[PDB]
Amino acid sequence: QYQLLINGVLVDGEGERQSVYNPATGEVILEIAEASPAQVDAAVQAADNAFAEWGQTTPKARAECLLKLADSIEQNALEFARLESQNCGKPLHCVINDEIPAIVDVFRFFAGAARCLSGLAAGEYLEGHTSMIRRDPIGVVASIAPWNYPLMMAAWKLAPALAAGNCVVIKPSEITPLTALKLAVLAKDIFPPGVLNVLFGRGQTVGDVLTGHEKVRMVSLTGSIATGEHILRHTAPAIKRTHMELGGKAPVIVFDDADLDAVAQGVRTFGFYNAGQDCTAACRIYAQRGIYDALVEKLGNAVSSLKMGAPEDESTELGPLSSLAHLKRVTAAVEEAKALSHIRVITGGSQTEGKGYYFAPTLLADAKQEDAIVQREVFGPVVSITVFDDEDQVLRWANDSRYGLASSVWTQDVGRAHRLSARLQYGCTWINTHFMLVSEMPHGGQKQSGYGKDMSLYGLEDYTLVRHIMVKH
Amino acid sequence: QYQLLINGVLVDGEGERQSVYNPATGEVILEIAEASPAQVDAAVQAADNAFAEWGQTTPKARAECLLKLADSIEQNALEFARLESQNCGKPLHCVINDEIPAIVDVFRFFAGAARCLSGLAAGEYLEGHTSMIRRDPIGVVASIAPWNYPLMMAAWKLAPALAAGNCVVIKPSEITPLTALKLAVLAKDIFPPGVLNVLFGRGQTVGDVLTGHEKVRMVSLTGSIATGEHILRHTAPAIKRTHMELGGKAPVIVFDDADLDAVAQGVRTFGFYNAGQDCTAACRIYAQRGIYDALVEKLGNAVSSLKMGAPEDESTELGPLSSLAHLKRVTAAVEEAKALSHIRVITGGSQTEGKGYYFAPTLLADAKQEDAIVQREVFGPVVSITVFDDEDQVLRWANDSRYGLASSVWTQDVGRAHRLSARLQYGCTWINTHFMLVSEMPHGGQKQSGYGKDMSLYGLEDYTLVRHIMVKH
Amino acid sequence: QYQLLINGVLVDGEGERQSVYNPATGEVILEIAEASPAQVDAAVQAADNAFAEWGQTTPKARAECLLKLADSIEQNALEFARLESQNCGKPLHCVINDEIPAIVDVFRFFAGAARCLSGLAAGEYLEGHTSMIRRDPIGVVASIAPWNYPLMMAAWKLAPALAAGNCVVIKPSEITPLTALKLAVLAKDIFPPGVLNVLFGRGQTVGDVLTGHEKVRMVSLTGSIATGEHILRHTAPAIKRTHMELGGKAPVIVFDDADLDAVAQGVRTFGFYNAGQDCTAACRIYAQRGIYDALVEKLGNAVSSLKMGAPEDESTELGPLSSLAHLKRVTAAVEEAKALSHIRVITGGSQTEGKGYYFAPTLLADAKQEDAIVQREVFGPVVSITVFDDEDQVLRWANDSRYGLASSVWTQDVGRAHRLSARLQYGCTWINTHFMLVSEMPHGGQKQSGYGKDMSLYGLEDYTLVRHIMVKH
Amino acid sequence: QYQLLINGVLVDGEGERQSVYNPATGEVILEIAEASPAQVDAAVQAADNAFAEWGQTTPKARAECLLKLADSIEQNALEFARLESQNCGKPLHCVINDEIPAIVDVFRFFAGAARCLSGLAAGEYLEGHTSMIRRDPIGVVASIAPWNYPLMMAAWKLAPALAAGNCVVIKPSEITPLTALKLAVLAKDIFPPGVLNVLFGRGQTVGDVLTGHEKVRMVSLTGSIATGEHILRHTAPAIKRTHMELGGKAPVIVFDDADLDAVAQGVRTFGFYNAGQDCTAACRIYAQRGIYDALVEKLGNAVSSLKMGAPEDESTELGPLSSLAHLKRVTAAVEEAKALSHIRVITGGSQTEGKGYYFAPTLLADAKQEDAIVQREVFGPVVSITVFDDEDQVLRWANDSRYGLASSVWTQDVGRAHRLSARLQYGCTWINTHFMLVSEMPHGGQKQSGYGKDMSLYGLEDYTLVRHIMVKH
Repeated sequence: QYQLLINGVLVDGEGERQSVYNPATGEVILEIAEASPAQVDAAVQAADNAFAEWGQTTPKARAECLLKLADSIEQNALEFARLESQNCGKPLHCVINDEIPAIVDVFRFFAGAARCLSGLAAGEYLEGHTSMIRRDPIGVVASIAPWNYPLMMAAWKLAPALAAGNCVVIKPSEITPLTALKLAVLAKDIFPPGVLNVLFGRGQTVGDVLTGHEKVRMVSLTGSIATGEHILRHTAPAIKRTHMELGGKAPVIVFDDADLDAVAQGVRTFGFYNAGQDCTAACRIYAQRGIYDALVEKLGNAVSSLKMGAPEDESTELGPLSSLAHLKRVTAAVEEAKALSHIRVITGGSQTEGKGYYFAPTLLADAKQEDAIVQREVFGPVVSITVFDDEDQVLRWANDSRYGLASSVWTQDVGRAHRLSARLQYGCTWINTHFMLVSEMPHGGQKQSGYGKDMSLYGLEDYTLVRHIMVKH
Repeated sequence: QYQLLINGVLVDGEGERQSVYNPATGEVILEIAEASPAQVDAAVQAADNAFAEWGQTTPKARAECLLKLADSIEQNALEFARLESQNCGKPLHCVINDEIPAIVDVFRFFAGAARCLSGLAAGEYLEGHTSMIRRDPIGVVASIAPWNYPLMMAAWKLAPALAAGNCVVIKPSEITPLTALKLAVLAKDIFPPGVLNVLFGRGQTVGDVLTGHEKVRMVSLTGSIATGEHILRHTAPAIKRTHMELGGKAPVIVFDDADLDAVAQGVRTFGFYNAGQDCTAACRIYAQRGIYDALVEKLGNAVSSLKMGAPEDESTELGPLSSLAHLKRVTAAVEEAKALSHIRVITGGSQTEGKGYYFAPTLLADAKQEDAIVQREVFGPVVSITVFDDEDQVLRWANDSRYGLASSVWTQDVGRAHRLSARLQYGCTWINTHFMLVSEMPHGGQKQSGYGKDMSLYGLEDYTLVRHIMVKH
Repeated sequence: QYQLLINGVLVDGEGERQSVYNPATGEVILEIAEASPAQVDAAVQAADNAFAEWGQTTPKARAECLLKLADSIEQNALEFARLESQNCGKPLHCVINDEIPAIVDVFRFFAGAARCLSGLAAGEYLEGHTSMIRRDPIGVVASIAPWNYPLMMAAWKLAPALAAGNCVVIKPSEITPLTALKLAVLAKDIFPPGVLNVLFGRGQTVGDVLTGHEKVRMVSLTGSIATGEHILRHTAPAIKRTHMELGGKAPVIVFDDADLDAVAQGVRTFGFYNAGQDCTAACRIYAQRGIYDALVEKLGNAVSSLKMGAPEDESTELGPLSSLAHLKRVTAAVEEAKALSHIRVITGGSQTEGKGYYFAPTLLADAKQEDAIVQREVFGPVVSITVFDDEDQVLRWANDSRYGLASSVWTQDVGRAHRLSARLQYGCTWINTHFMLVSEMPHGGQKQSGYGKDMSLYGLEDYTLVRHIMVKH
Repeated sequence: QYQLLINGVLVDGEGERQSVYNPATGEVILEIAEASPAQVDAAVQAADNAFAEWGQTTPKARAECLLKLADSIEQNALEFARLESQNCGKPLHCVINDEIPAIVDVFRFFAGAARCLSGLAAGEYLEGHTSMIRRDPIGVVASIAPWNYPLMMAAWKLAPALAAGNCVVIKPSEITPLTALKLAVLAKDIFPPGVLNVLFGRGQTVGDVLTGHEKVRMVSLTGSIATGEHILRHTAPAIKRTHMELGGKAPVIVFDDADLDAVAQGVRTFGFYNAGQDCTAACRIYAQRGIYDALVEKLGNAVSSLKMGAPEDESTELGPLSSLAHLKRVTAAVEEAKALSHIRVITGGSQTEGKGYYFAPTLLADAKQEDAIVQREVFGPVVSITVFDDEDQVLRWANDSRYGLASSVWTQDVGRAHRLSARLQYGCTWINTHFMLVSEMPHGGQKQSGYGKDMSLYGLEDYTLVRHIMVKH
């Protein structure tokens, strides 16, 4: 049975047993005991005590811990890949080739970034007084990881927090805790006792006790708009600082000018990768009238060829949805779309028969801007196509969204590419590609998609405190 | 009869009439009509529409507007000084010499800062893809100004917001709206219609309608922990980004090693400036045992010599408190302190007889760490002194606070000065001085004092959105 | 008689009288007395003494001087425009509309930039030691301005130097000293005595005494490769730090994909602006085979329509060359090109008959990569066109150059635009435009075009000294 | 016999055989064949060809090479330590504990720094044009390493150059080539053929051919003012960009206020570390009158106790000088000092009898500001003490120096510490310590000590080219 990491020691949860499912088979993998309210407190106390020493360590010392942690993960790559695949339904080959190396890279990046923090020039801004600017750690940080990319999001939250010199108490999703608890075993001795704490449990029993704790200085979350609203109004009286990543409905803007085959191949991969359970998924397509019909046919052929199957089988391209509950939300969202007279189901449409939580790759055409399928996030293997005419029009539509995380523009015109990317209200804009992320570049939303960034130097800065020290001569 | 600025036009408030008092005489200066819920909506709509054009302006164009605005204020310095003094009770000479030039400087600083935003090096972080980082405006910004420094805090909120390319809807405190409404008349033509909107009203009628509006992307506030908690839980479902400045209880740590006369003179000025109605006020003193008694006597002499009087009279050093309601809170806080048997009233103690809301400069000695007078913010002309022994001890006490805005250390030891300033959990730490602020350096709290900064390049960055654009070759 | 500015006082040069010509009429405007070797020494001594006080001023204080200087220039815009036009032959309307506002903007930009210098985060990089980074002024700076943009280059050298907190001794070109000496009269009282020193004379008598002086810490130059080599080997034993701007042969790469009319209009303006006497002039064109012939015809029509005439006449588009000596160099360079059998003269060709130093706008086609007309800088109203086939080919040719200042690529392909701009070895690369400069962005060469940059924060950083201060706890 | 690294292959030098000495025994260790002029050309050609591919690699790819190189050095720590100690005379324990880990850290630091380069925010600085800033590699870099810290300076030159994406051709000092040639064997396969080239030979035969080569874009040097003047005037016609590190005479300013025992211990270590053969050596002491006599006695006791002996013996604190030629320069410099009637020899004085190039740790007191022993660098185990009275006085003396690399101030006054460190004209100023360097912080001189920095992000920036790309919409 997997254990919890509290103050450098592995312990069994004193809370209620919770069952962890295998989304590909619908069967229960294991049963893990949650953290009790007293253990959540114990974890925060451990972090609070550890901070006095850990917050004074040099960036060099911290970089060395992160590099050591990265090595541990890389050496255990295969094991993490099997767990992540078994617990999430992600095709095994994708985890081994894409995710694990990305995770390893994230730690290495932050190890380096920890020693490169920006400041302002120290000097005499006021006659006879030397001012300087330092970036100190915040203190105790509570991290809540989502279920779509369990280990990767854990990395996105641990790396910058630890690099900045904070103590962390992280809770993975109750749906997907395996990789996080495995990491806890390896990282146990890498950091001083209390610096890293890994808990387990539901957002109602463990999550709320953790985020509401008086000694937690910052709460970084990744989830849906629903679970994000809950935490932001729960931590409001304490005036805690937050870091929000709350999904998105990434628009894919295609002009007549675009390479249709490249768009089709891109949407085939990026709109259905990880069963479309991704905040940056290419799920909302705006196709210009001229190429609309041609693109719809190409997408139809590309999407319908996606092979669904066993995650451990090399040929499998599409896995199942994370849980029974999520399968129901996706089904409902697709049914509302089919109910609309003008919506054409090009391929897929409903959930497939079998043990797992599989849902057929769906392509919905002739969708209109006002439709729910275009406005609300589905977070499943569903893609919609909407026709448009001019730039001004598509730009207004893209920007008239509650979301603002990622987007892509497909066009060959240099002028148009830069003109739109400058005006889109999305934290990220790809041109003639989509879904590509790198450790050096920031990833974060705008509007209801949240605030604060993952990865890059900006990601590290969110876990620091700018401080002004002024000495009088 | 002052008007509101909505979409480049001056209009009369359709809401209820509200009376504005002169704290020095206790008399009503004027009666101003509040903004109606429809006008608050009209103001936000005006800003939202203006953003399409304003967000695309060059930093150069924006810098020119700010420089032009700064000139307007400087040319009307004397008029603003009289209004600010009449409405706040601030000694006139202090407003003319300290505040107005500071306000003018803030605009000039941001005018320059607008053209110096940081980014990451553009390049190929991923083979065959050029990534670049841009800092774009957030959109519509709602600013709520406090009553202690009406025009200055207005500047602290308008300058960075406008420099970053946002559209602002600002509401000054109902207690002190004169300077803001005066600024509205001058800035009317400097910015395009809708870019700058100035409203008026109570936090319950106007403030809540403004901060809760769906089109407001960001809310920047400066006030108490009470009004801050209210707004943060009100905007929580919309997942809006905030900028909080929520007061503080600035500690003044004095070692045996310190220059006692310099401390006394400093506390005389900085602990009672603006009637102690300042977040950075030197109000909580920790004096080391060796020099404790000597410092208490020096402070007694320094504080009791503060001349209270008419704001327009050149000799006046201390003005009244902002309002009748605040006079009552300060009186209550001081009475609770006097009730404690161990507290010694060195000077002052209670409110002075007369028309205005004057309160005598109070010095409370022998206060203990656990006392309410040391833990809770008084935000009045009240200073407490607590004895201490070692650094470790005073450091724990200073850090065991809900507040984290400013602090000062008075000592001659180079080692000690740097050792403590590195470990204090305050956004700002002065050494052998206190209260000194400069436009280039950041000012912002930690913990319950808030997050986000006023002034400096960091102040401007809080009003921008980091965006990652990636072009595939 | 124009005077020199030494130690806050205006004085007559003790050196030999030098005549200043009007390039449009070939007549002498005035006669100015050069600075004597003793006065050059006096100027450097004045700067050296003034540095003790000036180097300690706050960035705010310096920003205020620059803003005040900018106002003075803007208020005297028309007068400077007439002098610059009379002394350089530049069409008056271009000076009033383009140059003066640019100059004013440069000062304003640096006034703001002075308060935004970058540093690294202060902190404990070594246990028990606080490290911080400050940017201090270099000391006494000697600036040598060129003759093509007398007042603008003066601004490019004075603004960052003064903003950084240095004391400057500037010498404009003996050919064009009017605007600089006029500026000296206005700036006289803006800066403390000795902070700004304006001298006059030939590079042999005044320039060498100034650049070789023991108290000059840095020398910033803008001129030809010849005058640059002379100064770099003259200051070599003193190990002085330099800032070089040594011309360039900006390539204009045009693909089949490009908008030919936009290229023609661009080359018409940017290849002949200021009589082609500009380091960034679009003088070397590489046209892809597909559009070669069509572009040559369009350029022929565009270039031949350029109206040459009196600088004060509104319709004049092309002025004369700076001096008789330069007219001879340009004539010689063009004659060597005509001598080559394969070179086709599309338009212009030789110097025009008349009093001024006018040279007809020349377009030379069928030029080959190895030709002298393509390799060496002409710095006149001459443009060459070379045919090319692939990207790899044109990229090798563009990079196989001693120069590396500016360049432009004309194409509609997003991929190509970014792929080439990433690989070009030029300090600047424009896409579908050319010659556009802004105060916020850096301008500086690579290879023999020099090192160090003009404008932007990078321009200011070149006049500062990064210093590491480390305090042991 | 050690080989050269040219285009990924190890080859024997075709030049004349040169003997490498063991400074501790005065005996010849080995005889190595120099690189022939044709091989130096072959090395540069190899680098030039390799640049096309290497300059396009991602910062991630480069970081991975540096991390891999760092591992190789760390795994071979002991071997490098023995070679460095045998070839330089450095006590073995110092190399194992101080140098090797520092070298390893430098590579790791730059591996991280390579992915964190600064730029300016991309955006529209000019209406309808997107500007962005990229930092591209310079091209082929020629590095000349000094003899004092052979492997460390090699690291200081290779790490940033390679991290920035340049191709390097490095030549260690002919006196100390062992560690560099050993590194060549290990790094052979880590980088693509031609990216890293290691040559060997005298500055006259190999050095001049390398630095004068037409394809070398940048030359980074570390040596004396003599060898620096030679290279700067040799590369002057090519207008190559340089990076100079030319020694220094680090002042140690001690006030009455200082901890004399801490100063004595500091000077004992830092003034004689590596036999005083260091640019940052605490060799020039200014002691305030009050503590002058007391400090001279303490230094006398501290210096005379330094144990000289075999480098491989654990107890050895002081090693010999690098070569017979340098032993002669040091002896001459000390003899000129002894000749002065006012100079008191407290300890040491002359060279010790024995096989090696040992020189006794010398302390010269009562030295005056004008004396040659205080003005010129000795670069040996020699320390001078000068008395002073006021700050203004000592500040003028410290700044009236041709050197400007490092310095230290010993005082307990916070005001004084910051007031002096702000005004010292040295690239580095330590307070109550000396000689401490960290990878994150810059190390570089001012005035005749050179320009450009080693270590930190600034160190990496010197090997990049800021480029402005502007796309028109």
